[PDB]
Amino acid sequence: FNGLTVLPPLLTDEMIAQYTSALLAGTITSGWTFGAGAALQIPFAMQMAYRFNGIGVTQNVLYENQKLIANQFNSAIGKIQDSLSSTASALGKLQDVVNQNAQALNTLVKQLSSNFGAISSVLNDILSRLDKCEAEVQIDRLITGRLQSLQTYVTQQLIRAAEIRASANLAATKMSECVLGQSKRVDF
Amino acid sequence: CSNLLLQYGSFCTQLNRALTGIAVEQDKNTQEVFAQVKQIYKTPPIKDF
Amino acid sequence: AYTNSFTRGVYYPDKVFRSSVLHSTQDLFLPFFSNVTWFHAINPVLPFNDGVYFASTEKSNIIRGWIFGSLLIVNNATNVVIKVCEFQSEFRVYSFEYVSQPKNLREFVFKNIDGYFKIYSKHTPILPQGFSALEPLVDLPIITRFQTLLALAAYYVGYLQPRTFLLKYNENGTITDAVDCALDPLSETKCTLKSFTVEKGIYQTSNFRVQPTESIVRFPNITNLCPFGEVFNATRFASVYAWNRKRISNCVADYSVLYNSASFSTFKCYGVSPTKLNDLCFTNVYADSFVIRGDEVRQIAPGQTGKIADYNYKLPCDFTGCVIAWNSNNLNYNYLYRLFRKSNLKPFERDPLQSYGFQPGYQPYRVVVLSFELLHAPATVCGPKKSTNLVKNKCVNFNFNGLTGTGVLTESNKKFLPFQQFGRDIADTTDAVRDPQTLEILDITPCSFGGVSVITPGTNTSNQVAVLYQGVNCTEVNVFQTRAGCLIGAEHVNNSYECDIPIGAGICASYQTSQSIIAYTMSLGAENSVAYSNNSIAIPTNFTISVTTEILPVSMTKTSVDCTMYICGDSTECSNLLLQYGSFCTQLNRALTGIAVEQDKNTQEVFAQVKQIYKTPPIKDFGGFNFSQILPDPSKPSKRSFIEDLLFNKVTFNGLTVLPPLLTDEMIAQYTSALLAGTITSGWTFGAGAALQIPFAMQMAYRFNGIGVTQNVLYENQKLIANQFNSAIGKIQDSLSSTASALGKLQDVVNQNAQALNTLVKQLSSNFGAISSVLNDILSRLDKCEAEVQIDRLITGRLQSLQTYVTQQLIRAAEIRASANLAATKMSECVLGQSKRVDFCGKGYHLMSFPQSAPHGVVFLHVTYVPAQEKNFTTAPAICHDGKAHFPREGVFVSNGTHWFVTQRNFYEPQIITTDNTFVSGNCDVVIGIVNNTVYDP
Amino acid sequence: TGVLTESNKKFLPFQQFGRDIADTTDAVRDPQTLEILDITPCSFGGVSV
Amino acid sequence: LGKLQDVVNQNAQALNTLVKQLSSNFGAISSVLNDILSRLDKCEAEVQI
Ligand SMILES: C=CC1=C(C)/C(=C/c2[nH]c(/C=C3N=C(/C=C4\NC(=O)C(C)=C4C=C)C(C)=C\3CCC(=O)O)c(CCC(=O)O)c2C)NC1=O
Ligand SMILES: *[C@@H]1O[C@H](CO)[C@@H](O[C@@H]2O[C@H](CO)[C@@H](O)[C@H](O)[C@H]2NC(C)=O)[C@H](O)[C@H]1NC(C)=O
Ligand SMILES: *[C@@H]1O[C@H](CO)[C@@H](O[C@@H]2O[C@H](CO)[C@@H](O)[C@H](O)[C@H]2NC(C)=O)[C@H](O)[C@H]1NC(C)=O
Ligand SMILES: *[C@@H]1O[C@H](CO)[C@@H](O)[C@H](O)[C@H]1NC(C)=O
Ligand SMILES: *[C@@H]1O[C@H](CO)[C@@H](O)[C@H](O)[C@H]1NC(C)=O
Ligand SMILES: *[C@@H]1O[C@H](CO)[C@@H](O)[C@H](O)[C@H]1NC(C)=O
Ligand SMILES: *[C@@H]1O[C@H](CO)[C@@H](O)[C@H](O)[C@H]1NC(C)=O
Ligand SMILES: *[C@@H]1O[C@H](CO)[C@@H](O)[C@H](O)[C@H]1NC(C)=O
Ligand SMILES: *[C@@H]1O[C@H](CO)[C@@H](O)[C@H](O)[C@H]1NC(C)=O
Ligand SMILES: *[C@@H]1O[C@H](CO)[C@@H](O)[C@H](O)[C@H]1NC(C)=O
Ligand SMILES: *[C@@H]1O[C@H](CO)[C@@H](O)[C@H](O)[C@H]1NC(C)=O
Ligand SMILES: *[C@@H]1O[C@H](CO)[C@@H](O)[C@H](O)[C@H]1NC(C)=O
Ligand SMILES: *[C@@H]1O[C@H](CO)[C@@H](O)[C@H](O)[C@H]1NC(C)=O
Ligand SMILES: *[C@@H]1O[C@H](CO)[C@@H](O)[C@H](O)[C@H]1NC(C)=O
Repeated sequence: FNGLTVLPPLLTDEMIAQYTSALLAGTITSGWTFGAGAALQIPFAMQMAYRFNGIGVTQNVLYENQKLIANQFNSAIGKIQDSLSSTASALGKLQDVVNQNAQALNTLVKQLSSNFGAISSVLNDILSRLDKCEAEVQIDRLITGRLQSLQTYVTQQLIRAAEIRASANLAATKMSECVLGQSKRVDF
Repeated sequence: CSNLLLQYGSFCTQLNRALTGIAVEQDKNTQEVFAQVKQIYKTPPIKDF
Repeated sequence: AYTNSFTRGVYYPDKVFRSSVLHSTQDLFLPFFSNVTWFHAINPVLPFNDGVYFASTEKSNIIRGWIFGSLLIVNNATNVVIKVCEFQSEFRVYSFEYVSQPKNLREFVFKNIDGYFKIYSKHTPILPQGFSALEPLVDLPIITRFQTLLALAAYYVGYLQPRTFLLKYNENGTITDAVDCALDPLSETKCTLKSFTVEKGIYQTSNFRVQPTESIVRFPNITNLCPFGEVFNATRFASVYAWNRKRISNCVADYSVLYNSASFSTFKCYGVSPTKLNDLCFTNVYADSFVIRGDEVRQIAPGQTGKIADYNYKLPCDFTGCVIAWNSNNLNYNYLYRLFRKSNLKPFERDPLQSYGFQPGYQPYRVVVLSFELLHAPATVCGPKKSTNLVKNKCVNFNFNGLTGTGVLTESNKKFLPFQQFGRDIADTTDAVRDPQTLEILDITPCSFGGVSVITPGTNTSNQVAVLYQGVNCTEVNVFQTRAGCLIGAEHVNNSYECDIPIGAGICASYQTSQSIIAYTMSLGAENSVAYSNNSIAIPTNFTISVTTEILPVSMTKTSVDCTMYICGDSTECSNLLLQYGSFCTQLNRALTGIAVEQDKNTQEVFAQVKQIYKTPPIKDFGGFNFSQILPDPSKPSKRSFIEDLLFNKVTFNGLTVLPPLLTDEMIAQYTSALLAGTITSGWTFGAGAALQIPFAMQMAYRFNGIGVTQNVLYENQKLIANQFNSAIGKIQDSLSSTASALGKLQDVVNQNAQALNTLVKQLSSNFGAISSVLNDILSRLDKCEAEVQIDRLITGRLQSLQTYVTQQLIRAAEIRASANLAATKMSECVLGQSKRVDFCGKGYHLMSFPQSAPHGVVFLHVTYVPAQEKNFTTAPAICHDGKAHFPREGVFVSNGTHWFVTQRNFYEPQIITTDNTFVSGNCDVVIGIVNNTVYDP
Repeated sequence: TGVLTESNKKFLPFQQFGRDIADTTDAVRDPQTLEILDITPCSFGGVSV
Repeated sequence: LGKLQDVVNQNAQALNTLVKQLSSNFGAISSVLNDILSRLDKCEAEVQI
């Protein structure tokens, strides 16, 4: 409440979740076809055979190890829940993003408590203690430094937003290549 | 203090412009990542995969 | 009577010529569409509020009086007379004398500003709706009233008020249009954008604050007067060796009676002004009294050097207080004072001794100093101000014991321990307070504030607007509350469409049907349910060839800014002063030079991916594919393609220098022509070494084989594919010859660099606290030593503008470099080859791509394969023939109901299931879904 | 400082000087003879080796 | 190897510049803090510092 305003995101969390549900449904029911145009349905065990054929394993392997593969996948999915229901350290990349924006803001607000060489950090105190001509000097001293704090904050935010944009472009590329299709790129 | 701030020109039209650009870019980032699908597909009630 | 002022009463505000510019100025103007009083003469004694507009449509002109106040101006239709004296066919105006020289819509504007009576006028032949600027007239030297005399028709009178206007000057330099800024939200948007046209979108125009209703002065219930008589009228003052410190606390001090008293010679207040002293509350007061010589009265001040300052009484540098000295030559060898000390005294420290005499410069002076403590500890001593009754749940201007502030006071559940007087938060702001009169706790919440945004479609479509008050609850301002704030002027609709203008929190707005602005929740897309079954597949039977354009910035305008010019325009003195700041401006130049070099590197990386300059043959036989729209044509002077020209027409002296790019546009076009020729004539081979020629219809078959479609499809649908591609290429021209919005990614790059530069240049018009923004004016008005200060003030701020600009440019150049690296990767992977990466080289299965130069960018025409006509079939993972399972070698098994076929997966081409399109492994007892069918043996 | 040239700009006969986008004195009116002179800053530019 | 060498050089030039900025007055009487503290009293040295 100091001129700060946090705008809400255009896409609410429910609707991000709806997008992800749509992507999962398309991947499950149609494979990579829904990314190239109309969603063409296909049994899951078949697009899985396609995906094995795409890594150099012929498709009889899947049909002869169907139950084993399904059990392995189910166990892995179960292990993800155990990794995420006990340990909070896996989410750090996001948590830092929340923290960095907080620390940047708090600092900014705390810079309102600094004199910057003036008699006081409170503008109304200066205006109530001093005449116009003498208060002008101190208020200019405060402006020169509150403005500098804003410039510092905005430069930091621009750099951080560039980093976040790089990460978001990577995430979009992964969604396009890892979800909407399968990738031959190694360790991508 | 506003009258005194006017002596510094237009630092704070451009600061607002920068922050507004950042905010718009965030929505663009989310749009680019998640809105990669034309329609909203739904899984069938029966789950035989 | 009454009528409307249809955008009348606009005049040239100054004697400055401006042309082809939208200039914003704020002064006394007639508001647009205001109610202007009609009159019909038969006197009417009008007022002079701040300035009078005056329109008239007569020859008679019996408006023959201009009385003020005594100022009495008369304009008698032949000679102007002005008489300033105490005044009280016929001359019945009343019971310095200036004289000036001896069917129509006559317009006039009168105002009195700074002792200047300004008349502006426009005598135009025949309120008429329209626009007409008012040129000035005689400005007179010299008052709150007006008169028109009727010495024994239609005239309209407005009233100017302070308004901001956006005047539009044409090429001839005359005003053709204007915008009343504070009329409607749309005009505020026009002001913010500095334009007369607004595109569809949401624009942050201004900010909204809840103004305080009343001021609450709340001081404790104490009335005992402070004991100031007993330290001023005391009979004996202690000597300056041991200055007598008397504490004052817990009383009401009246400082005005001391200040207005004439007995005191000097009353010097440091850190406070004596007039404001009654408005303040101090935690503690110290009154230190002593007597000194008259010439040493200046030594009692912060930051002074002398025997008294260092050895007797030391004031701190940050001394908040007052010093009061009066000549007391009535009340002598009894004044001991230290003269020799082994060091300097600490501030407010009391301790070789000398005693100068006094025989009635050398005269005695009795002095006291009132050291105040404006801490945030509990206030004890205060002024005589009354304590108003408090109010709650309302934005007020509160003042608790000198703690001023603005906000709503509410009852608090916070439990204060009974020694705590106020509260704080993480921000170290006053979250709560304790009322001195009644010992209760009040929470302080700053009353509502927030930005206000204007939802508008393009002004081409309509002038309707909605207004979003961001993050407020507009019970505190049809009307519809949202999670992003609240929206007025737009109606809520339960339907859901695609987003047109984003509001936030899932809410979008659009101009739709009478037509109005509607608000709704965005619909994420058409609802579709995939008919998934564990034995059904959907095979395409046809396809489409789709050409989609991807626009990528590559570079931006190379620029270089000489600091010594921008900061110190051909000034030696300012250059010498700039040298004191070191080497800021060798490194700023280095940074900008690095950016400029990086731009050329970006273009080199993107376009110079080809060893040689390939040329297409004169004969164009590419299997029916028509590349005339993208290949260069020699008829044009610049060897550019048709699409390249369409793209090149859709994009639009202060130490600044714009360097030219190393690669001219013609040569970028030559690079792109070479890439197109190589792609057409040789395929992907020219990127891997020597260009190996191949018929186009064949490398196209290769590219189909690379997306999982066998090559007979192409040869059997050659003409259809060629026609589809040609039609798509034709549609690109229609998309680019009418709509300019497709090129936005480049246009912004051009705009951002422009706005950054203009701002920079405009920062040269700012004082930054100095007397003037013009360096030569300061150097011509002031001496060297005094001009040095102001010039340093200007440098500190012009240098800051440069640093801001260069930081912005570095960040933007990083973004542009990222985009250029992406464009180079696309050229390498989409053009020099075909990419298996999904949605990288366009949507669909990538076939190829075409580069086209664009201003500071590149355009990739991605030709992709999109399957078109799906058909349901029943399928099976395998087939049991003779107890052994057969799997498809390449493809999938399908059935039209009766027979079983094997077909490729991206195009329905059924074939008889034989032993060469299938392979056998295992027995038919482990595969789930295997079916029984015969497998033919060749 | 600059070069003074004859101007085709038409000043209305109350306008004493002119400006540009940069809010710099693009033109001027000569007090002695009532004529209009365009102001152009005389040539400057970096030198490279 | 230039792409690496520049990285070594850019970090060096940035640092040297920084250190050299300690030799500038910035309008003060001297660039050496102890000189100001030894030449001036507390209140007057406060301004220059
Ligand atoms: C009273 C003081 C007075 C004022 C302020 C005034 C303003 C004024 N009137 C003008 C035109 C003119 N002004 C008038 C007459 C009048 N216009 C009036 O405001 C009034 C009150 C009359 C008298 C009844 C006429 C007839 C013209 C010429 C219009 C034409 O071409 O027919 C002009 C343009 C002169 C030029 O450059 O050609 C000015 C500046 N004239 C005056 O006499
Ligand atoms: C595949 O689609 C194309 C069009 O996308 C079809 O070609 C059209 O055929 C009709 C007649 O059936 C003509 O009137 C159109 O002019 C054709 N269009 C083009 C662009 O040539 C084609 O017939 C479809 N193939 C199948 C097997 O249905
Ligand atoms: C490739 O397309 C262009 C148009 O995009 C064709 O040029 C047209 O040719 C016809 C004659 O067949 C003329 O009547 C038109 O005026 C031409 N239009 C333009 C814009 O030049 C060109 O003929 C096509 N190429 C082939 C080989 O058919
Ligand atoms: C005169 O102006 C006032 C203020 O806008 C308006 O309320 C009133 O209706 C107007 N009168 C007429 C006759 O239009
Ligand atoms: C005004 O501008 C137009 C532009 O077409 C020009 O022709 C004309 O000479 C100018 N002057 C006048 C008085 O119209
Ligand atoms: C006088 O002071 C007491 C002390 O708390 C307070 O309760 C009372 O309201 C005060 N009187 C007035 C008139 O303010
Ligand atoms: C001191 O006494 C004189 C006369 O007795 C009086 O006029 C003056 O107001 C007194 N000053 C103070 C501070 O009491
Ligand atoms: C807005 O005000 C209403 C009425 O005072 C209240 O019920 C609501 O909780 C407030 N906050 C909102 C709508 O977020
Ligand atoms: C929209 O839905 C809300 C749901 O509560 C309902 O109250 C309202 O009447 C609906 N409006 C229309 C126009 O259907
Ligand atoms: C396939 O069958 C489903 C349900 O039987 C139907 O919804 C879908 O439209 C069919 N596909 C085609 C191409 O007709
Ligand atoms: C399936 O295809 C075969 C061969 O083309 C044909 O003889 C048969 O009639 C078809 N059956 C159906 C139901 O389409
Ligand atoms: C799944 O396939 C098996 C055999 O292929 C079939 O018996 C079963 O009915 C199918 N699932 C459903 C839900 O029909
Ligand atoms: C397939 O053939 C085998 C052996 O001929 C038989 O045991 C089995 O029941 C058959 N299944 C179907 C679905 O016809
Ligand atoms: C005197 O003033 C007039 C007014 O314009 C001007 O024309 C003339 O040149 C001036 N005389 C001299 C000697 O400058």
